[PDB]
Amino acid sequence: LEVLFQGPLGSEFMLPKYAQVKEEISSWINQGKILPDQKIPTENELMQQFGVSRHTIRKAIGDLVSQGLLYSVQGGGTFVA
Amino acid sequence: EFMLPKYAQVKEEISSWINQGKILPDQKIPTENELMQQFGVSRHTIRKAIGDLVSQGLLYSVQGGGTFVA
DNA sequence: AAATTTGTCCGTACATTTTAT
DNA sequence: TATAAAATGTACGGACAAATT
Ligand SMILES: [Ca+2]
Repeated sequence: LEVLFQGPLGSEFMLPKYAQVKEEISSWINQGKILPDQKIPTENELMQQFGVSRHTIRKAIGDLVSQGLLYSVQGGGTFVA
Repeated sequence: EFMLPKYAQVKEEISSWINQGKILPDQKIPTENELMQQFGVSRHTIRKAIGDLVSQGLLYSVQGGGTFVA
């Protein structure tokens, strides 16, 4: 289970949920907790572990894919690039 | 096939508008609601199309302002 | 100040592709 | 070899929030 700082907005520190998810996943990649061509957790698992909607998870992941950090295979999973 | 998902057809048409110079840089494209009406699709589909085009650098958005050709 | 417009977040349903039985 | 289950993709709907007009 990973935590969301969840501070509304206006203070300098707050990020939308999808951005906090992106940061955590990017962090796994950067710290080498996941290696290229290895599968990250499924969308359902990420939903449970982060406590957010499938939409939010897909937004984070989609951003990361368009960044080049990840790639997805329909029906297979999502992997570090 | 010839088939493309709806968000991709929307992307093609907006890109087409920009490529043919029908809208110049820093000019505003139609609103999300006008696009939903014109294409006959959901706000979600429109936002997917636009978001893809923003991420590839063809467009930029301003919350409360509109979406513009880059 | 009100209305408009984009941003975030959530829910459902079904299709498509891969993976497990 | 064939079926089911699992996992991602598309599409849709709603409610509020934030920023501009
Ligand atoms: Ca406005």
